[PDB]
Amino acid sequence: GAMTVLFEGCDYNHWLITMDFSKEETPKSPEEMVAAYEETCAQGLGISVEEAKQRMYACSTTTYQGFQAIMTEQESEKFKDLPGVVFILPDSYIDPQNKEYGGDKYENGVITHRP
Amino acid sequence: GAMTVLFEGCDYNHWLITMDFSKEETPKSPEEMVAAYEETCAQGLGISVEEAKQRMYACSTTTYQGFQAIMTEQESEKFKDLPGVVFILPDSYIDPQNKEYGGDKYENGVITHRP
Amino acid sequence: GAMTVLFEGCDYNHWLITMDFSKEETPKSPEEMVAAYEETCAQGLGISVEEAKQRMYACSTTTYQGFQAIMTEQESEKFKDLPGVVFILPDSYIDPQNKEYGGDKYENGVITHRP
Amino acid sequence: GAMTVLFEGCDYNHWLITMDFSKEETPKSPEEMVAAYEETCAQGLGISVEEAKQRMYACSTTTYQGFQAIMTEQESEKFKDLPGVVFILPDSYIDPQNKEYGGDKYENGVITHRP
Repeated sequence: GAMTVLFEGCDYNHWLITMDFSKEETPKSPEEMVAAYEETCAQGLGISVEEAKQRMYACSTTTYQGFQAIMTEQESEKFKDLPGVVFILPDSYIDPQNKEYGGDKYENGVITHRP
Repeated sequence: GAMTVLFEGCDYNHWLITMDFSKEETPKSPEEMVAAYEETCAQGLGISVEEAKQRMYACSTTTYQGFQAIMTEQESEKFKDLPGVVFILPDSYIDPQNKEYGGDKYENGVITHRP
Repeated sequence: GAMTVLFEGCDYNHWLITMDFSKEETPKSPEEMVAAYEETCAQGLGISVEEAKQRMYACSTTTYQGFQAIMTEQESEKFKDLPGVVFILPDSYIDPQNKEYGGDKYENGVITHRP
Repeated sequence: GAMTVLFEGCDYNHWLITMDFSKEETPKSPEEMVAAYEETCAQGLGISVEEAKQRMYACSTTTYQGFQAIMTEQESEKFKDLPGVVFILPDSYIDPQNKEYGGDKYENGVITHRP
């Protein structure tokens, strides 16, 4: 109808994607793991690798093995079909008070390790 | 991937649909509003009125004017195009401890006023 | 842990609250219904009617009988034991692409009948 | 009021909790990581180990390093303060048609590997 209010659930725009490197014949190096995050981000979002790098803002190869990127919830669903993907999940603050996500910083294709 | 775990959020299978009867020139009676709930539920789900009456579990013509039925989110979306529909919303327990929804109980057309 | 990522579900900051006036002796005028919305909003937020008027942004006395205000989930929860409150639900757009909520527009007590 | 229906978002009772074993000079064996899952579960739920093992239904030391257990959202929030916890999130089906969670099956200390 003209007055219809259809419920619209809230959504998420920060997403964490983990990957499975445990079955590799030869274990990937940390930089090889990050290269694979970049390629998977581009494959899932369907953009250039340079474009995918500007969407990513953090990743880890230690505490966990995954990356974090700005994307819509609809975009996050595109990763369900990809090889090696484990968790697709909204990112949440490790420091809610300071509004900081966890992992190492990833900015402009450059990794900054964080303790 | 084979072990992908996609977070989609949880699903709702109980839906409240409220109706606007404020614009018709002839004000409807209680049983006339309930008859309109049944026909709206049938039209929106694409099923017979006899079947829609089995899906419905509560309604009101006093506290509110609307009805509640078991359906999926994909099904409830289709009510957005029907005349007179106001709110389409996941239903919630009036009495969470006893897992009770609000409104009058509706049992295949037999209606019991909630104390 | 210092690297714990606790899931933070998404939330809602626009809330629709409907009212039951069916039981009352003499049916309320539209202006009386709107005054009831302001008193209820003030009580649920724990503030004055003057302050609550600034939080409201829409209401209806026809299509539905309720008001809409900006508030958090924790604030919306405080309406649950107020007299005559029926539904407490997140507000959603009647026109999603244009980001417009439904009902009549409400700005500090001045209502604009939305055609 | 007696008719108030407060929008209850849907609640989660299946939770995934991952762990950080990356700091240890000598990495933990699979059996040591599983034993650490049981100890974390008991400590986070505030229950005995035997009671905690009853709540657990799946885990991994390979694809990911974590366990999944029945618990309320209020209970999972308590793991945010335990050492070595990384993710706390609601579990989701790897196969939505069969309603099966991922990871190896855990039944009270018995692990059945599932590919």
